[PDB]
Amino acid sequence: SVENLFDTYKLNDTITLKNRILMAPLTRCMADANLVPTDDMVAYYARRAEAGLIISEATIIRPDAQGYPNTPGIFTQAQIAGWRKVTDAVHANGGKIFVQLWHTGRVAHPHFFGGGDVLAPSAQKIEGSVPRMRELTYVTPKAVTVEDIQGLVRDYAKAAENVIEAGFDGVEIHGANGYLIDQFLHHDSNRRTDEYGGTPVNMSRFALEVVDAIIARIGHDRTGLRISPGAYFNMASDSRDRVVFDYLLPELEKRDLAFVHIGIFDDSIEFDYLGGTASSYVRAHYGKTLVGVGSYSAETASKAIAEDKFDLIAIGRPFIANPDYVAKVRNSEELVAYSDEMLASLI
Ligand SMILES: Cc1cc2nc3c(=O)[nH]c(=O)nc-3n(C[C@H](O)[C@H](O)[C@H](O)COP(=O)(O)O)c2cc1C
Ligand SMILES: CCCCCCCCCCCCCCCCCC
Ligand SMILES: O=Cc1ccc(O)cc1
Ligand SMILES: O=Cc1ccc(O)cc1
Ligand SMILES: O=Cc1ccc(O)cc1
Ligand SMILES: O=Cc1ccc(O)cc1
Ligand SMILES: O=Cc1ccc(O)cc1
Repeated sequence: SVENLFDTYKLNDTITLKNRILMAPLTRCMADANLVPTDDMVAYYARRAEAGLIISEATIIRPDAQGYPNTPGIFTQAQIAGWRKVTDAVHANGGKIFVQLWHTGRVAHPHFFGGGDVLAPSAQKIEGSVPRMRELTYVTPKAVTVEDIQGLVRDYAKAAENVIEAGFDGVEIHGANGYLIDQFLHHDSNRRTDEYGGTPVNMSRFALEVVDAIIARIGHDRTGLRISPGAYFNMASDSRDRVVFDYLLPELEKRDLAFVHIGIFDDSIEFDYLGGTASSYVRAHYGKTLVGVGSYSAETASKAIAEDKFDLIAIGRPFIANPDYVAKVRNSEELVAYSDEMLASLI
């Protein structure tokens, strides 16, 4: 029995979720050439409105954030209007939805933004080329200046302002999976020697400035944050990263966020540096609402939540394979297994 997945969950005084099931953020690369959400995307999200909360696909805050084709933005008026169609449709279906605010940092590619500079904490290139594209090899980033950083914080904040007009219920800040914010939090990517590098406090500074700037626009009850304390996605490991997160997590708790959400693909994986799984590490260092994710079945998620491992379950791939995931779980019906080939279709 997975009855607990259907518990009401009060995130805070502003938002109550009708169940504990989140749609995980899932990049689909289906926005139009102006990175405006399409009417097909409207229908796609609308049919998943039985989720307690949808986290949108990663949505770029400005042009030099783009690293994959046709990933939507939230920085132009047309993009805002396109997202308003999405959020209106989700709300009309009785759902709720947060936008996931993205900057890819060193994982951006200048093909998408007129040959401009890729930005990151340090001039540390990742290996390889953009997946599913022809020959877009990653480039050495420019190490951001403090002025670049001020502009990036400003643009995260402006993107958050824009979510009001776009009609989202809130923002998940994408601080995970090797992207810009996570790049400041890990030694592989952050080799800085200024006030944004070196020590846990300094390496956490960018993340906290972005969190605080966004709270100043939309409020703590509408702000969540995804983190990846375990390096796995465009990030080499470093044994010193754990103490960065040991500092960051209690600082985050002071902000009384809507949630922290783990970014991982299989949370059954143990990280030596974290003393175990990513979720168990965070749960041991953070005492507010936690969203688990990564290769959970409804059954294993339900058990984890019953065992106080985390509070809410995000479901990714099964929500692609099963638009009616929530109803099928509710009714104990067969679920289709995900395959990567399903990404070809937006259903
Ligand atoms: C096709 C695909 C795209 C994804 N896009 C994002 C993304 O936009 N933002 C993000 O934070 N995670 C992204 N993820 C990771 C998922 O949110 C999730 O953490 C992962 O799929 C594990 O959960 P699952 O086992 O339920 O699928 C993506 C995963 C997949 C498979
Ligand atoms: C878009 C569909 C599939 C996406 C590709 C996979 C992305 C996640 C895996 C990346 C690297 C994982 C290897 C983990 C190393 C460290 C584990 C302790
Ligand atoms: O470069 C950032 C940017 C922000 C808002 C826009 O409308 C266009 C670009
Ligand atoms: O470049 C195509 C590609 C597809 C799936 C992957 O997992 C990796 C790369
Ligand atoms: O963060 C989104 C938001 C939406 C409606 C509001 O009234 C305030 C904030
Ligand atoms: O596959 C695309 C992808 C984008 C953002 C993520 O965080 C993870 C995966
Ligand atoms: O939408 C494409 C698709 C591909 C393979 C499947 O098994 C199901 C759907």
